[PDB]
Amino acid sequence: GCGELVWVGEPLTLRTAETITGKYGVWMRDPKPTYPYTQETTWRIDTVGTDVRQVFEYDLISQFMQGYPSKVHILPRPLESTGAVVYSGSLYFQGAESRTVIRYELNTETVKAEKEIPGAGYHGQFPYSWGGYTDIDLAVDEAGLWVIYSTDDAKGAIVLSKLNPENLELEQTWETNIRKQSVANAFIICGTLYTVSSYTSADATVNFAYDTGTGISKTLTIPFKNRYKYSSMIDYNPLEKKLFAWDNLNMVTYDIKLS
Ligand SMILES: [Ca+2]
Ligand code: NA
Repeated sequence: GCGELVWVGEPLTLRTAETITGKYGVWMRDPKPTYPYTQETTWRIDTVGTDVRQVFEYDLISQFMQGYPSKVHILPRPLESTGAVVYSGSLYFQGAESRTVIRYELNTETVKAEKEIPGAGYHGQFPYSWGGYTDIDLAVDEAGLWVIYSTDDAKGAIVLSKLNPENLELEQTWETNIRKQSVANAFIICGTLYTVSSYTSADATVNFAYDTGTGISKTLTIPFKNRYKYSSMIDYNPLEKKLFAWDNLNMVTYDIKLS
């Protein structure tokens, strides 16, 4: 059910943060939901601040849009930036001021694993073009769990590693030829890395693709809008086959078309 990205639609705002604390952040659903969660369970993390620990959890989409949280997790570890994902019942996030990825089982609220991403730059070393301590960007696609980062050895270019979702061991690593700080964000669809770059605060384009299957790179032009002029997060959800983004207090989704 895969294919290559050929179109990104216009943003649909699902919810707007109540306070300036939610100016940027990350919101997520589980592409492989596990009991007691479902494909509707939605997690939200406002990442404005210096000690981010609160994760808001909504059982229903209707609730995410108009109601209150079902549960609020207080993370044991401090969370960094907006690269986190939820996958198979666990929140995967980066420890504040570290290159450590943490697996946090949501239903038991237990940390199942913590692992340094070998050689990965962190806390401002290899951020996306706009900064934001976005050095490390987790991703989920049709094949499982990934991490997007860079190293001194890769010369600041985007590196991507397939991760073991249980213990976070790196299974395979790819080195691209695109400077990570040259793009505003990135995501993976069907084993292909796509990067997004911004001409302005409101105008963006999917501008580059790297196929992990062939190691073949390619330049693209797939325009789309940052309606609210400050996009801090853009991820792909392989279940819904849509892009989830956070844009200036607004949690939005994008329709896409695959070949
Ligand atoms: Ca991303
Ligand atoms: Na991410």
